[PDB]
Amino acid sequence: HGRIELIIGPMFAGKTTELMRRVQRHKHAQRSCYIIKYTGLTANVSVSNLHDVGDEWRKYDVIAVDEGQFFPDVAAFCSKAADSGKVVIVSALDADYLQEPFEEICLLVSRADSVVKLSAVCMECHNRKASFTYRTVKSDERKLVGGSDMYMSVCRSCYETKRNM
Amino acid sequence: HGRIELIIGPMFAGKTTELMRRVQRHKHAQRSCYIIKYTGLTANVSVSNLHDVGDEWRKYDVIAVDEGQFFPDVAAFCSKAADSGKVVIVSALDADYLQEPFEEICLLVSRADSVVKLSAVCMECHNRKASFTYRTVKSDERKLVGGSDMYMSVCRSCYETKRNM
Amino acid sequence: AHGRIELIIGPMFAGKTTELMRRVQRHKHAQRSCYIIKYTGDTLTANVSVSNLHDVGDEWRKYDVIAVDEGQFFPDVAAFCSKAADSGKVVIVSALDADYLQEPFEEICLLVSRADSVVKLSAVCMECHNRKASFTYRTVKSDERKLVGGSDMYMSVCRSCYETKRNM
Amino acid sequence: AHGRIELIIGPMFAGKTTELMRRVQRHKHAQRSCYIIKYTGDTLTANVSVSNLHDVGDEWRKYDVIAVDEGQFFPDVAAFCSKAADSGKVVIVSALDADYLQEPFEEICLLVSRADSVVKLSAVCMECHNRKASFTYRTVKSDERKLVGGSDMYMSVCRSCYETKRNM
Ligand SMILES: CC1CN([C@H]2C[C@H](O)[C@@H](COP(=O)(O)O)O2)C(=O)NC1=O
Ligand SMILES: CC1CN([C@H]2C[C@H](O)[C@@H](COP(=O)(O)O)O2)C(=O)NC1=O
Ligand SMILES: CC1CN([C@H]2C[C@H](O)[C@@H](COP(=O)(O)O)O2)C(=O)NC1=O
Ligand SMILES: CC1CN([C@H]2C[C@H](O)[C@@H](COP(=O)(O)O)O2)C(=O)NC1=O
Ligand SMILES: [Mg+2]
Ligand SMILES: [Mg+2]
Ligand SMILES: [Zn+2]
Ligand SMILES: [Zn+2]
Ligand SMILES: [Zn+2]
Ligand SMILES: [Zn+2]
Repeated sequence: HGRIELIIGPMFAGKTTELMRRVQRHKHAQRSCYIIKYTGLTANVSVSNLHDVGDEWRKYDVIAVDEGQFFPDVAAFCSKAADSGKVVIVSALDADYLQEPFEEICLLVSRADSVVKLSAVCMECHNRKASFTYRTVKSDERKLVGGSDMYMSVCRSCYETKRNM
Repeated sequence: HGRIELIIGPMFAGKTTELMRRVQRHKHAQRSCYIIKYTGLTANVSVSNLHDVGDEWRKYDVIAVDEGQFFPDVAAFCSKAADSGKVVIVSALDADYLQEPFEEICLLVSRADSVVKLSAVCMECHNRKASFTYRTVKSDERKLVGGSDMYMSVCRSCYETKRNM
Repeated sequence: AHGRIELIIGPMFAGKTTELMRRVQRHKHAQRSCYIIKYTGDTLTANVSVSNLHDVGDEWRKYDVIAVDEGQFFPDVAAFCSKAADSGKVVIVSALDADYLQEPFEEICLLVSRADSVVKLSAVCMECHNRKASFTYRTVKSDERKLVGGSDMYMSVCRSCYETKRNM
Repeated sequence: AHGRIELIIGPMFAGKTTELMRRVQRHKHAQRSCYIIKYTGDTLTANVSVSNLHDVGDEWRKYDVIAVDEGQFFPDVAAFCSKAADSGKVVIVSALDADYLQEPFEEICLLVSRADSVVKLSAVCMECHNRKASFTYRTVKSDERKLVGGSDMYMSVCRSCYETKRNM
């Protein structure tokens, strides 16, 4: 019946586009899809906790979760949904800007049927595949919502190089 | 320097979405991308022959070709571009509605650095992964432009079942 | 029931046969019966060496999973695979997609269109040692399309090394 | 120069060690020097069996490519891999991501965040023989987290078989 599919990788890797590619496939076969997004045949919702969705998710064949790393209870939610027979698809960062794991996404790795880690292109050297997200502005807040203004995806050596200067 | 990446699979598998996912990645690293589409940092063109693009493609780092199976000279074009150092990305059907290969895309398989075959979800049984495109209207024209009105993506056994009734 | 065709392609030295046997082993842990077909001129589950698939007869019907190694040597491979997958077998094929001139094996091209799954593996360039390799370069002088051998006669190369070497 | 960490995860019987050796062999065809590290309690390129990575010393610096099998047994694996990849090695690790209770090996979770590449393989469900399997079920009674063994003590299962069996 149910499964969990997980899409990880650094920023700018196209994780959300891949999540939607998959949702679309299911829609062409007349499956009902429920898309959950974060905020500080089809359906959408922006929420800050998966609790706040209630039981609405049970009306759907496929549940998609975007920015899974911002939801504190995401692993338990996905397991509950997959145990009820849903196809659960999650896009998330695996690593924060210090290359430290989001603990909840780690738990999802252990529970997932499928895991794909996408890469980006290094925004520093423009020559290599990038697996890390470097924060270009000086906060020590773990969560800090932003775009290419505040983050770059970089290859391993550019991450190091920048970490010096 | 150059490569060729090929994305294949039946209709409704999200090949064009994957092609664009990849283009977008390159754009975030400030690479210039040139997108070619068929008709009967960025740039677009609809054309019916790759000849009609001329040498415009040389101004770009990345060349993307959508619906590669409609272009008669696509293999030679891609090889020329990759030999000049371009990253060439092609989305195409590998098989026609009779499960017979597009000969030019076969040639691209042999020349590609990378090949991915995406699947769809079976639009007949809604239960299995689909690798074939079944034409639901009665032409014997190989080329016949259309959507879900005239085609379904199906699994192997649904393809057979329908081929009877 | 649910037959399928899985195809593994790529140049020589890419590990295609290893990937094939990885997949077989998975099935074997679940007690699936697996039959492995190799090519006769080529130099423990149920195994046979044949020079065409017709010489296997109907023996393949006794198995859940049929694995075909060096598929490019068999002239009737597409039809065999389709017949087996229509009978409900999982059919797994390892094959070169391209010959040493980068021209396709036509029968494998047919298989691409019939496959549920296609993976193209790469090797590491054996000329420059720096890039992924997608082509096989023949290092001995023969114009015979078929010429069985190993790293004594072939090497896998990246796109620019293939060109460079072709000038010599 | 261009170091990286490649991680192969999935449950038991998924072929992770075979995939690791597939990758090593590719590198070896391009004459890269490859070093293979196995776990000591565990039951030909340069090979060593150790119970932690610190006991390899600096021997790993003599190779282009470092392969670590059963990474979940090594307590210092993330740091070792990062140090090696920062020195320019290609580091390839095979490991269970989850234990028999479906709880993560924390050190492997760290590696996911540090890896350039992560692949999670599946097995075939050894209970129902019909579905892909992502979990390892321990078939003997031990509450020790670490318990070395094979199909004598474990089987890989799909999500519903894991549940079903857990009731017994
Ligand atoms: C690396 C990051 C990213 N972020 C943010 C930046 C973006 O708003 C978001 C990433 O979007 P993504 O999952 O890649 O579509 O998470 C953090 O809050 N903390 C970190 O350490
Ligand atoms: C299976 C097909 C499809 N087509 C068409 C239908 C669509 O216009 C197009 C597929 O779009 P795609 O590459 O999957 O984005 O090709 C044919 O002309 N002949 C065939 O035999
Ligand atoms: C590239 C090749 C390889 N071969 C042979 C050499 C080997 O015997 C066999 C290996 O292919 P494999 O990668 O094992 O499936 O194919 C040819 O006969 N003609 C060619 O053009
Ligand atoms: C699931 C396991 C497996 N193991 C052991 C059993 C095997 O010796 C080893 C195999 O893992 P592999 O798939 O080879 O990397 O890991 C545990 O010690 N604890 C568990 O919870
Ligand atoms: Mg082989
Ligand atoms: Mg192993
Ligand atoms: Zn870089
Ligand atoms: Zn179907
Ligand atoms: Zn080379
Ligand atoms: Zn099962």
